[PDB]
Amino acid sequence: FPWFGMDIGGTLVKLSYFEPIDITAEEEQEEVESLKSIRKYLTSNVAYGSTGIRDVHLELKDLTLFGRRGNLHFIRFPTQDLPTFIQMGRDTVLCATGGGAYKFEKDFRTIGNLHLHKLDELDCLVKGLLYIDSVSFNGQAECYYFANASEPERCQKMPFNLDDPYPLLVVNIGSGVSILAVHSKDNYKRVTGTSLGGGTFLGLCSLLTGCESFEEALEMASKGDSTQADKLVRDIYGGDYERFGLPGWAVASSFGNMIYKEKRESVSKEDLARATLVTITNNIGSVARMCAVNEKINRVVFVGNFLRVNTLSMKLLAYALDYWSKGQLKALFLEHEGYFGAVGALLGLPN
Amino acid sequence: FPWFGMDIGGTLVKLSYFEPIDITAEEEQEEVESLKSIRKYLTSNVAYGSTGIRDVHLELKDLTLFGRRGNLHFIRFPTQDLPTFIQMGRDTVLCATGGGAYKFEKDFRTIGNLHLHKLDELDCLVKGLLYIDSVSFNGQAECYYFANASEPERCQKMPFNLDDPYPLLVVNIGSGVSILAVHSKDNYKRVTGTSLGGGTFLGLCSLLTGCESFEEALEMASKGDSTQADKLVRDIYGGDYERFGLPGWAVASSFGNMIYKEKRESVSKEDLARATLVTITNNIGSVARMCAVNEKINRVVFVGNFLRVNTLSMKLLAYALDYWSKGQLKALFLEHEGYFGAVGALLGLPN
Ligand SMILES: Nc1ncnc2c1ncn2[C@@H]1O[C@H](COP(=O)(O)OP(=O)(O)O)[C@@H](O)[C@H]1O
Ligand SMILES: Nc1ncnc2c1ncn2[C@@H]1O[C@H](COP(=O)(O)OP(=O)(O)O)[C@@H](O)[C@H]1O
Ligand SMILES: CCCCCCCNC(=O)CCNC(=O)[C@H](O)C(C)(C)CO
Ligand SMILES: CCCCCCCNC(=O)CCNC(=O)[C@H](O)C(C)(C)CO
Repeated sequence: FPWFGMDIGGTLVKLSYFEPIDITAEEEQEEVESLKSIRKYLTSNVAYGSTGIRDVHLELKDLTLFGRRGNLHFIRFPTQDLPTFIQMGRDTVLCATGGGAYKFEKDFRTIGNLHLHKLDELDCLVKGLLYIDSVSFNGQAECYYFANASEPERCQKMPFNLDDPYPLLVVNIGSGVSILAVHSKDNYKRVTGTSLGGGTFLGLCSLLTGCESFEEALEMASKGDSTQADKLVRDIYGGDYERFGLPGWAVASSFGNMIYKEKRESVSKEDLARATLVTITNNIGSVARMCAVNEKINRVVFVGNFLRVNTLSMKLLAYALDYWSKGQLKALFLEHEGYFGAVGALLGLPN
Repeated sequence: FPWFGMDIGGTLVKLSYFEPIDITAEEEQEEVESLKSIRKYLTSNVAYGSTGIRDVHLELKDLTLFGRRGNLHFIRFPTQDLPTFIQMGRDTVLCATGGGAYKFEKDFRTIGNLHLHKLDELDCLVKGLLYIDSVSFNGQAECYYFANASEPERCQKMPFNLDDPYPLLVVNIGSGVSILAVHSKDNYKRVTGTSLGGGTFLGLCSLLTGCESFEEALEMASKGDSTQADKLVRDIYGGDYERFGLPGWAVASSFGNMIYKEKRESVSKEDLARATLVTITNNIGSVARMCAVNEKINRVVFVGNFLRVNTLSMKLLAYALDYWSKGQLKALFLEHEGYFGAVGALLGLPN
């Protein structure tokens, strides 16, 4: 059977698949036509059905896993569309994590000779993260930060070495947000979380702007000025609030200028998309910053698909952590985005 | 001259005025007609112009302040409308706090023989709070909580004694939010804050629903079901996420069901108003809860006008703190709402 790890989240299904590349002659016969057709379907297409996507650029090549050489592939689709995945399967051991491993268990069981092995969402995240960092992204670093994050003509994505990571704060920004303090490979706690996550960003954006996808929401946002919606400290003070170090440019009240009819009539969709992005991102950064200080952790890794192709949010997080802590905290990011749970699930297979 | 403390905030001006009631005969002559007309205007009307409001129900009677007996009055109006206040004045020592004490300083100076004494916003909050609690609300407690907050047929506003308050966490929810750890009368720090405050509630509500006032936003909210907009843990898991104690009913992603077109078409304005309220309130409660635990403080007092006539938010805060901490934390509230800074300013007069 084929090697999968599946993370069925509240918005997206993440699927990691190990394509073997060391198949001997005696192994190519012994392979059944059903297995050969799944292998070929997966590796010959980068789009599956109407909403499945293979992220070719993330592929890990010539990896050795469980004694075998192969390539590790990364595939996502909407959770919504999982019934089509299951139909395909029925028309193997599946290591499955995320909420949908439980919610859709009965649906997986419609695949006749399928054994579902449920694994914990945050266990898999941490195992996946550490594993991907340990193998590298084809020789390049999996982890990166933004050098000189507080100077935005100078700010640059640069590699960061995670070889002795502990203690690490891990902020997983998906539909919602879990924040973990990882003290060793086997010891971590969920310190806190927030329901104001990626789902809140797109949920509010769609309602405010009429955008119909994540990508369109980011595009509107890129053209927007969040200070049109937001009431700033200088709007209240006429400058800095010196005593408590709040510069005039800091947001006093997110969307707070939208209490005035005149302002609501002059604000653009793009402005509201950007304010939504800024509000959700800064809130998360503010909570992470607080957990870091309280846990005595100076490196904070943000992951999950809220940040996928989202440089606005990543740089804002890097800036916010660096500025407000005067360099004591560093925001870190990982090239494999939101796929760690799926990898972690896959790593559970020999058990 | 008349005794005022004024807190000019990002949304509302709060004005505390001390009406003397022990005026001798030799003092009633010596009083100039201008002073007599301001006194009479203030005390004979409960509405001033089109947007000024006197909160009669909050009046403290027969208070002794600075050697004099009087009644302490509480008055608010939109900051927006401050030019009309100033016109009245010019058409005295003013102790002024909040951001607008700085922003509008030049405007105050148009009142010919006015001395403006600027005081710090959070200094005045703490001084005012402690003072109002120490004098009582006409024999009744200024501070209260919700007894049995986690059982909502049993939940009841009950008086709470603040006679030895320290340490206390103070959450000031106005346009934005400041969170203070108060360790004695003179020693406190601003531990953190959030820009997702009262202004965010009404700002987003107005944009989402077409409501044109705070009160209308609460009224829509009262009729709404926030679980229509919000994606719950049970929507992801099909039940509880047991391992990390997240019951199926907890919000996984605020507004997270609004990523689906079908859902956006079936959701009501009332549902969105309630989801806005729930999202803003729980986020604040979640941050306060975290600061309390980290500061080793078990009483959290929430104040500010976000909570004015807002039992939905107060009970949700009381429930959230009690439930998620298993009784270790108590949410507290204060009868004088958002007026503490204005009182604190007034208390600065003899300096
Ligand atoms: N193609 C996409 N479709 C839907 N959401 C996306 C997409 N790309 C990025 N996102 C963002 O990613 C978030 C989901 O992240 P993910 O880590 O997969 O979490 P979950 O396990 O909750 O699905 C969404 O809330 C959204 O903000
Ligand atoms: N009559 C009102 N007009 C405007 N906002 C109100 C009113 N009543 C309650 N509010 C709420 O009170 C908040 C302002 O609280 P306040 O403590 O006066 O803060 P600030 O000093 O920022 O003005 C608003 O953001 C709103 O949520
Ligand atoms: C004092 C108020 C305290 C309120 C505490 C409840 C806040 N809510 C949360 O932490 C859930 C956030 N969401 C998540 O972690 C994730 O979406 C998962 C559900 C794990 C699925 O990926
Ligand atoms: C790592 C990200 C850290 C981000 C830190 C900035 C967050 N913003 C704030 O705390 C301001 C909230 N607002 C207020 O406190 C009040 O409205 C006042 C401006 C005092 C006027 O009453």
